Amino acid sequence: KVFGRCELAAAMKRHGLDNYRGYSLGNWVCAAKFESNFNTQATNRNTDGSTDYGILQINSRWWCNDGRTPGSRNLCNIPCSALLSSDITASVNCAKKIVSDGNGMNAWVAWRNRCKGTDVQAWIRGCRL
Ligand SMILES: OCc1ccccc1
Ligand SMILES: [Cl-]
Ligand SMILES: [Cl-]
Ligand SMILES: [Cl-]
Ligand SMILES: [Cl-]
Ligand SMILES: [Cl-]
Ligand SMILES: [Cl-]
Ligand code: NA
Repeated sequence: KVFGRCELAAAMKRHGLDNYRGYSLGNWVCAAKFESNFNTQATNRNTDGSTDYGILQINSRWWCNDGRTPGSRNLCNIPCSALLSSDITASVNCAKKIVSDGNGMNAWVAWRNRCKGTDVQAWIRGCRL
C-alpha cells in the first residue's frame, strides 16, 4: 500500500507514534517518506547481506526474521514480511522498540541525514488530525 502523506500521519498518530519518546509526528512521516516513499511494500538489500523492509525500512540484521541474514537477531519477534502489510501495526510496534534502544531516531540514517533538525512539522501541515 502506498499511503498518502496525511493518511499515514493519521495512522501513525492512531498507533501512538505522535511524540513517542519525544519524537513529534512530523519526524515519523519525514522518516517514512525518505525510507520508503510511503510504500509499505518497499524492500532494499544492505551491503552486509541484510534487508530493510516496509514503511520504516526495518532491518533484518536485528529486528525481524527473513531466514536469509546469517548471525542476525529477530528482536521484534516477527517475520520480516509482516512489515510489508497494508496495516502498519507491526511496523509501528517494531519502530517503538527501535527508537527506545538508546540512539533514538538516529537508528534511521535517512532521518538523521534528511529530517533531523529540519522543519518536520511541514510533513503534517494541513492534515486533519
Ligand atoms: O533504514 C534504517 C533502519 C533499519 C532498521 C531499524 C531502524 C532503522
Ligand atoms: Cl509527500
Ligand atoms: Cl511535527
Ligand atoms: Cl543465523
Ligand atoms: Cl519468522
Ligand atoms: Cl494501518
Ligand atoms: Cl532521543
Ligand atoms: Na536469518
